[PDB]
Amino acid sequence: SVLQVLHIPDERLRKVAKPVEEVNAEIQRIVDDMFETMYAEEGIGLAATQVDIHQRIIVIDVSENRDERLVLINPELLEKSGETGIEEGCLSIPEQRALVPRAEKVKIRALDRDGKPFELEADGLLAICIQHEMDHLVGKLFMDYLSPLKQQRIRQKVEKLDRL
Ligand SMILES: CCCCC[C@H](CC(=O)NO)C(=O)N[C@H](C(=O)N1CCC[C@H]1CO)C(C)C
Ligand SMILES: [Zn+2]
Repeated sequence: SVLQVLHIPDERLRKVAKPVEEVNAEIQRIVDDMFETMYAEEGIGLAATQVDIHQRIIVIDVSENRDERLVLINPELLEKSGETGIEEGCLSIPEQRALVPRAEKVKIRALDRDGKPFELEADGLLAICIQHEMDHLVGKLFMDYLSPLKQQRIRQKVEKLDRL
């Protein structure tokens, strides 16, 4: 099913997620709804928190053809290096984009859809995406990186939409 993405200033987006106990059939069902919502909203990644599900689950799919799924359950950052930044938009901040400073390279460890642990070295867009989803699980949004004035402008611009 398609799940409802929370938008600022919904306080639930600021909720820190607890680890997934064991990857079971219910966890795997949450992974599907998440992917389904991700593809529906034309997003390249998604974290459970945006859907009001407070567990450490993240789905990412960067393929043009939508057939290269990446599941990150209980992800942990092992190492990071460099700086970079692209204009990022967030489904929770409806239709806004901004350049956000991010580490250029990251090495993580996580459990896949079957609960099997795996390590991953990411660079480029994958590295930035992982960082942005992981931020979600800890109640953090890309605009938190911005100045008070920009955060203010983002908040006021979002506040003109959501209706329509
Ligand atoms: C790379 C930054 C985070 C990617 C994940 C988000 C979706 C999201 O809210 N995840 O929490 C997304 O699809 N963002 C898109 C996005 O920012 N993209 C699409 C690919 C390129 C990059 C824009 O510069 C927009 C268009 C919806
Ligand atoms: Zn987001």
